[PDB]
Amino acid sequence: SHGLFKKLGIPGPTPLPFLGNILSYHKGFCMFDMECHKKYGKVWGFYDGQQPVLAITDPDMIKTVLVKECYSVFTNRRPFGPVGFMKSAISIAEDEEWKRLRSLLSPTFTSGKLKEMVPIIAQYGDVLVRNLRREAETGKPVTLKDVFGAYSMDVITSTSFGVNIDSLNNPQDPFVENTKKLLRFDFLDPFFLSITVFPFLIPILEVLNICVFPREVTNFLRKSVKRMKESRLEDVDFLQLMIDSQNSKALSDLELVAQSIIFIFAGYETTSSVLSFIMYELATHPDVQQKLQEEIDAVLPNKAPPTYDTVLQMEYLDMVVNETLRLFPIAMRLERVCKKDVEINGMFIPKGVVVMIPSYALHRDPKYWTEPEKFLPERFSKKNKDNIDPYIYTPFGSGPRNCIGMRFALMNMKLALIRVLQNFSFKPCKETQIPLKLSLGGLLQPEKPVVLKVESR
Amino acid sequence: SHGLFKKLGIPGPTPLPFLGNILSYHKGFCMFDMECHKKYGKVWGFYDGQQPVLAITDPDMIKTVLVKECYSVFTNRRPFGPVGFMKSAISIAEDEEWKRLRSLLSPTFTSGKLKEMVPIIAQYGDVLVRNLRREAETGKPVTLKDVFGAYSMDVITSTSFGVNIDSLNNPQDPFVENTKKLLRFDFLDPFFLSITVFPFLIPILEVLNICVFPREVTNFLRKSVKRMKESRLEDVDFLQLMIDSQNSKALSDLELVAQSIIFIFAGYETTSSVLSFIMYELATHPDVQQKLQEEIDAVLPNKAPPTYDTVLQMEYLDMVVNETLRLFPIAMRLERVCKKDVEINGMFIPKGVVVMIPSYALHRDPKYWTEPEKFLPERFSKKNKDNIDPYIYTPFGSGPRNCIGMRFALMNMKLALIRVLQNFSFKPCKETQIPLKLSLGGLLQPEKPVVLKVESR
Amino acid sequence: SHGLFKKLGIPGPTPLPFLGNILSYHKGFCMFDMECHKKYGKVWGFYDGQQPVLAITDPDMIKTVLVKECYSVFTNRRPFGPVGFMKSAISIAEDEEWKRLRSLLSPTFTSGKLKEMVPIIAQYGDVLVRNLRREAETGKPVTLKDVFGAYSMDVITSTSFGVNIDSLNNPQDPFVENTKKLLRFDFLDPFFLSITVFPFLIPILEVLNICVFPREVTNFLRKSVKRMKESRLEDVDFLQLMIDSQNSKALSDLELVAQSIIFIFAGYETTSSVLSFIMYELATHPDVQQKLQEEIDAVLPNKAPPTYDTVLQMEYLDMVVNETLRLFPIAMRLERVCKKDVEINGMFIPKGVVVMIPSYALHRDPKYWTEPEKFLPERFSKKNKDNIDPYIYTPFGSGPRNCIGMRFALMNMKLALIRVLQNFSFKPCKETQIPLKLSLGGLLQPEKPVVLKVESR
Amino acid sequence: SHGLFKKLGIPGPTPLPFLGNILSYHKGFCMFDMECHKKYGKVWGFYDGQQPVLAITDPDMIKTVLVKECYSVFTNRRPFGPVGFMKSAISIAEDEEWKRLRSLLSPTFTSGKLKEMVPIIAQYGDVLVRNLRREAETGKPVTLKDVFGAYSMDVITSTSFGVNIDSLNNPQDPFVENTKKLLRFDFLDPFFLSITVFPFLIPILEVLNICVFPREVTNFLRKSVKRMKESRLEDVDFLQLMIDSQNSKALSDLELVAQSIIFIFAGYETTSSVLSFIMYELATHPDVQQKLQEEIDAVLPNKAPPTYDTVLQMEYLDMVVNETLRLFPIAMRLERVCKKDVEINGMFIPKGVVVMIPSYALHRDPKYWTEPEKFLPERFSKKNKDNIDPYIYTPFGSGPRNCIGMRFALMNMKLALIRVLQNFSFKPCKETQIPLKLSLGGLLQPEKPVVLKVESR
Ligand code: HEM
Ligand code: HEM
Ligand code: HEM
Ligand code: HEM
Ligand SMILES: CC(C)(C)OC(=O)NCCSC[C@H](NC1CCCC1)C(=O)NCc1cccnc1
Repeated sequence: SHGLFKKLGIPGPTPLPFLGNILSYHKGFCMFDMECHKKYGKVWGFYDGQQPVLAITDPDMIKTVLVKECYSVFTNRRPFGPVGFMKSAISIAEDEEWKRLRSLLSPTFTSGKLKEMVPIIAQYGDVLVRNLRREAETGKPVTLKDVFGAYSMDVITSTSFGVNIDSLNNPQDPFVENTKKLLRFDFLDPFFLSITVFPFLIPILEVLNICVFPREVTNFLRKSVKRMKESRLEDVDFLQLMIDSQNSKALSDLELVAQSIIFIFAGYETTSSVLSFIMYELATHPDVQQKLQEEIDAVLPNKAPPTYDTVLQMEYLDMVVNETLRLFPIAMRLERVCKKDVEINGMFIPKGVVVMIPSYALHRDPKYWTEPEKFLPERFSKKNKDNIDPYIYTPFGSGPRNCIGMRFALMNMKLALIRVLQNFSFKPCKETQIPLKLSLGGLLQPEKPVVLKVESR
Repeated sequence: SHGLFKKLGIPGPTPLPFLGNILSYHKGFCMFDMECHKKYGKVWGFYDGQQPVLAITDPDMIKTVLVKECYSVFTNRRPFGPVGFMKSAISIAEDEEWKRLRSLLSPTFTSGKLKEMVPIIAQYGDVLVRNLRREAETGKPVTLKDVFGAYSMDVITSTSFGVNIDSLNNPQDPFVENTKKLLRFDFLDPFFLSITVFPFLIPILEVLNICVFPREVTNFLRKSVKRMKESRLEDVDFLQLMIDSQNSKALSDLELVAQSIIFIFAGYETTSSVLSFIMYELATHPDVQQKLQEEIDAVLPNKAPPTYDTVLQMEYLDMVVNETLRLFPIAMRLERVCKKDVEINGMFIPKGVVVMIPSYALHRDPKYWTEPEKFLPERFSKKNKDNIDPYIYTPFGSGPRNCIGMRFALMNMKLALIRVLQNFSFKPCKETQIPLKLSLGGLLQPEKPVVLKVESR
Repeated sequence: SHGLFKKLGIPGPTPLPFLGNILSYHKGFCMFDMECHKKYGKVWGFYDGQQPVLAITDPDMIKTVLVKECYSVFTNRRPFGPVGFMKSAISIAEDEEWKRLRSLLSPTFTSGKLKEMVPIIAQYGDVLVRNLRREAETGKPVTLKDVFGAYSMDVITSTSFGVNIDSLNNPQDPFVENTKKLLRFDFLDPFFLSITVFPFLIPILEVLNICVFPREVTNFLRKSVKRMKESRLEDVDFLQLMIDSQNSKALSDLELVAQSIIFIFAGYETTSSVLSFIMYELATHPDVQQKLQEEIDAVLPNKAPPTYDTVLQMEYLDMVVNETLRLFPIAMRLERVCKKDVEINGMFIPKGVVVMIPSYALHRDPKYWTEPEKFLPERFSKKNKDNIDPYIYTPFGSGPRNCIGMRFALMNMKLALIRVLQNFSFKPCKETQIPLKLSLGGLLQPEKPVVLKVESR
Repeated sequence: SHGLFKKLGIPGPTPLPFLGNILSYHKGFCMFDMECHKKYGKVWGFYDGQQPVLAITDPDMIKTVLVKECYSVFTNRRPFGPVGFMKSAISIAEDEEWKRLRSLLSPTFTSGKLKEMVPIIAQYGDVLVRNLRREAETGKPVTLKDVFGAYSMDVITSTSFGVNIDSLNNPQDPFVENTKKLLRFDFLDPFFLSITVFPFLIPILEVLNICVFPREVTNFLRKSVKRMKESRLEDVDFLQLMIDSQNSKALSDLELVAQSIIFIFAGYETTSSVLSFIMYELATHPDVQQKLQEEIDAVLPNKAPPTYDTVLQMEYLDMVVNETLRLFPIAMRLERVCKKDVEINGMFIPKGVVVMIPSYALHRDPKYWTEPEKFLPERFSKKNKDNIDPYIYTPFGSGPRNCIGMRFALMNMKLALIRVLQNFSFKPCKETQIPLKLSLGGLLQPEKPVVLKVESR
């Protein structure tokens, strides 16, 4: 099985027996990917165990994979481990169950439904401020991922189930506890590496009701939901929206529980981690932070409360957000299984091959980005934003399987940043890691957690 | 997983934990199936481990499965174990590789190509006679499966590769040895039962290059073929026909080796075992045997050599053959995986369910057959043959995945039977098992091997 | 493998393929064991999967197993699953690592060291009272396992590491949280039953650093200990005692962490569950409760604080405790692997066979106990205590591998019961389950949790 | 687990994750071992998967392992795969079953019993001659392993069961066929390498009655023996000797079948392969061959038939044999599992570590052997034989677990060589591989099979 790329005249690094090239993940996906791109060119291959994975960096080729032949050929992502009933979550589901599921949950994420969610996310914007000011009034360096974790959790709890907790001060609410265990997967920790070497063991685990989702969190929420379900039934949030949907092919109950869980998992560490990357960049580029605080005050004078419309109004805000995702695209890669022997843009792809787009590397490619490591929001000026290829810059992926939660993720984050910058300024501490070193692990996240000083305006 | 049939209001026997109903295979597939049909009605379910298997006996419903929605829904059979490169044999291949493969091998089985193969199969008809007469001249009771095994092997060797061995007298020819190990699979022996309980182990075995096809036989033939291939290339048989085919999507070389192997496996014990069932029936119904010997002598007077055309000429011959397959349909069941949630003839079939047609039981069903256990060829008289439902009587299955080798199997067998009955008469011995008890195992085959007395006409 | 007992002329129930007799655990170990004893006699066998397990109820035979040939033949218990570094905990360790470990931890459990621990366990006796009175003053039915759980945890935290938490009011102390997850193992839950059917999977799990001890609790305590270790080093409890021991074959650090963990696991739900069984019995036998409260007040007048010496002073106290363990011997069984072909008291035991003593059943055997189901403490009167066979009554097992923590467990429990009965009386509620039904699961524990009314004296 | 040798300050090559150093077996055990010895010194370690294996080359240390603490510590060899009932063969059995089994089979291999076997092995010496002369009279280059295979098989068949076949001319005798499949194990073929990486899969295989001994050969012999057993019972060979032994702790029947099988496996390819190595050396050192033919003719004039006593009479014969085993010690390594934490000759060996003696390398060590690659029988002259350390030269191992079949193996081989050299001379062909390259695989055997010219004296 290790001769496939050698036969198709595709270049790449040499796979050791059983391991493939996984030993080369010792500097993380990102670094490996950047190195590979440099050595091998526009396309290359490698092996995750016996799994062949082919990399591609041609925007046209990418578009065909992610848009054109999405339905016919490149419809699903790669399996990664045992999942139990979470087999039915949309980000995991495959082919027709997916298309079906994608349909039942899309109206939930309209610009319409989203404009309705704005006042709630706004209320926890406030709760954030109060908590921050408590630390700002006690001149003690702040850990963002905490305060932001607390926030991002606060907004999920309230927008998916309408449970309204100040998780930062109520860390020990059972509803807060279980949900905090739903953290992004380290695909380079002991366990998943083994799965990569012995995927033949995945079935043995499924048959043991072992799941990568801790059996206790899921069981907590399954019943939590079936309570909420039958407390609102009968007597505005994602659950409501999903309960309304199965009031017609219609969403099953366990299906409904599954999605709910994934929304938490999806929004939680991601909204948290991204907000952290942005405060780091703002504090190490004080000019940008000033330019922002002034735009914010112009649209929203007297520290006016942001709205759905005043948010899309702000352009330097969108630029700062976008540039950050360029430097830190927390998905790192996009991936699709090739379900048929196909030929796309002149290249034969055999079946079962996993096709991969190395986002991190591309967002940091000198051939598309002047001074790529530098933090320069002006790349996204309405003057230069046009020059940017949508299939090189893909922080939310692209095509029928792009991030369903993108509009929501972007607003969530911006509503926070405004209210925060309306009130404080963020200054580097001595214990602040400048320049931020990235984790050599399997998540896009800082080597050392970001600590900053905060001051009241 | 064991609640599926209970939910769909389908009846059946209660599955024990992990085993399902496999413990009920202690009297073999056939008996279990007959019992089930009687208890539970027109449709029922059971579990091979965790695998749900639904039985169906409505001819309409059957037709939809085997013909109508063959391509869309019910395209493949159930996996059964580790297969290695034999993954590419047609009877094993799935979906598009299958349709493709089915296409490249069909012209090989035309009435045209078959009429060309007749003189070769005829030559080993002769070799059979000589061997039989040696035993007939030495009044020693004969074991058919041997003499017939020897024959059926002789015809394969010669029709697939043109190697011409008298295997009965050359039992120790390397080409004869390897090929005799390709015997039908006992799906109720220790090994396959475990596979049924731990299908999650199948992948562990594949990854150990362990295959249910002994790694030595296959390796013998792979190279045997790549010799023949390059001895004829360059300087009438199935190999020729397949080599000509890849002289164009065209048949690969290892693909070609795979099919060759399956043709042997397919034709060998089957042509042998069926010919045995027929001699048993003939000898325990001496009237039928006389009626046959007289028809044979009328079409072919002076013991004239049968031809392609004189063979299709013989009608009592076809009746005797057909009735035998009714009583002994060596496939026992037909099976299809349900690849989508579907509804056929008013019944909801969830995905992944294996759908099954219990041939043996149906061929022995009193509601379609008067005195079913009795051996009465007149059921297939051109007068009554019309009254027989093609979707109740299915010894070669039906629809796009029916037995590719049916015409060939039927002629093979008839060419033998004529030449044999032209010369001898077969009389029961005292050591003959009357009435023939069927094996309680996982193959349709006699409990005790068939021994008969043979006399020269 | 399933023919072993059939060959040795030992009776028992018939094992199904792969499962053995595990299907007969549907009414729990206890019931199965009681039934078996009745049907089959003094000795019998059955199969946990392919594992042969032989039961024995002859006190002599038992003594040989648990005492005489302990070292030579019956030294270890049966493996049960993947354990990681907890392979080194004493209750799990085998043979020479065990004997060694047993030696390094025994001085920790002297009558000497124990008399020193009495004032600390006394302080949380007090904390218990206050908490109870809060519920007693608010006439709301009380759940014992909670209040007692809280207590039993309080005493462990303080006696193993000197951390002093009121866990009932501090439920959300990180030290309290992790440790509450160390609960007795349900050997009849989905997971362990599978392990019993596929013990061949245990090694696959070990090789995945999966452990039946949640990898987070253990990792919390490993470092927690290595802090305490290096905070006391340098600047009375089990840790001290173990740190002093490795200040010499001497206790390693990870070895030390392992034992610490097992002491928690051991003492926690056990001290809790037993105290619960006793309050149930006391409240459904009000006479006994009065007789006790009067003995307590005689030794300790003016609600005097109990001491080590006033505790061993109390005889009706010991009787009540003992009788409870008769009815509820929370270990249920004792077990030893037979490491050699041996013959003990006239019976040939082949190697690898697990030998078992069915405590629950024996403690409830009419041939040794008049009215066994009845609760009658007088069985243990210094007059009748003599008539009781130590190898029929074994709540703490017996011999070199008996419960290392017995003296400590007994004092712990009695110190609680005195202080509690000194202050309140416990009366059945309407929601109280009379008579207590036992869990049909794999732990000795009540079907419904015990709720009682509590009143201030 | 990969840090063990690093901790004990033992040197060696760096293990990759999961594989250990197995990738370094690409030039075979022998080469790896020679390289290691050179780099790392007198002792070193490496990992076969996760299995630590420590090498040792100090003769004293070796003696302690193989003799002194054999019983107490280093009693068994390493498991290698699934074995089924062959678990009971002596070379596989462990600890007390071994000691027992070793005792019941030792009297079978006395100098006494051996002197009785000499005339039978002599008769097939003759059959060899006739076959050789047929090739010698038809000047066609000869393949030794064949003719010798044929011989070595002939002598086993006759000495273990008294079945008397000329296997070279009867290649197709069922008794000859099955037994020829019992060939030495390639511990570097796909299968065993996987076992080395996933030893956790060995139990899954055992539970599938899969055995590294083909289930058909063993089943053939099991019944073959139980026939012979009951044909001689009732109405001189190893079977007789074992049947007599169980006529007394006494040999069971399946136990008996197991040993019989191992004797075949043991003697077959080994006697064959060694005889081949010797003819190669003789023909590439024509001087030695002449010196031998003259000694042979002196003890046995007029081509007199060798006897037990005339065989031990011949000293250049013993020298030639011995030197060959120096250059080609077909066991390659000796191995013992360390069953306890021990310290031997100043070195701490933790438990479970496999201890290894690299025979091949040591026999070719310049520090003990002048011109080691050269073939010089005079090393074993009764003058220099004294200077040779028995714990450096170990072709049959040493100590309580040395080759049980050594006396027999040596006589077998010498009886052949005499009768052969009495009649022919062996001259290199052009197609002869000079100098013989060794297989880079996992058996000591020539890269290309040895072909020589043979001439009649
Ligand atoms: C900063 C925040 C986020 C970023 C940068 C991000 C990025 C991504 C990316 C790159 C993908 C894969 C797209 C592809 O495969 O082409 C994805 C998938 C997905 N995201 Fe997000 N995402 C974010 C937040 C969220 C949030 C808040 C939700 C809330 C539900 C969400 C729900 C999903 C779902 C359901 C998928 C898989 C869609 C499918 O398979 O049909 N994401 N995201
Ligand atoms: C007495 C002889 C035979 C009988 C009674 C018989 C019967 C059957 C039956 C019932 C099936 C399954 C049909 C279905 O799934 O609906 C089958 C499949 C098949 N048979 Fe035969 N068969 C015979 C001989 C042969 C021979 C001689 C060949 C020679 C190549 C052959 C080749 C095949 C193949 C390739 C399949 C699977 C077809 C596919 O999956 O595309 N069979 N046979
Ligand atoms: C009500 C409380 C308890 C009861 C009824 C109880 C009973 C038992 C029983 C029956 C055994 C098995 C004995 C055998 O195999 O023969 C045992 C083992 C053991 N118990 Fe307890 N036990 C209790 C509490 C404790 C406590 C508080 C500790 C504190 C450390 C403890 C530590 C242990 C250990 C370490 C073993 C295994 C000993 C060894 O394998 O060397 N137990 N217990
Ligand atoms: C040229 C022929 C042979 C050579 C060079 C040879 C060499 C060896 C070696 C080096 C060992 C391992 C010794 C150790 O572990 O220290 C061994 C083991 C063994 N050999 Fe041989 N051997 C030969 C032939 C035979 C024959 C003909 C038999 C006939 C039965 C035999 C039976 C055994 C047995 C049973 C063992 C394992 C002994 C035990 O584990 O108790 N060997 N041999
Ligand atoms: C439906 C089931 C599972 C209950 O039973 C059967 O499969 N019966 C056997 C006949 S269909 C398929 C059969 N296996 C081939 C695919 C797997 C390996 C070879 C076969 O076709 N083998 C060659 C063959 C056999 C008999 C008739 N024709 C061809």
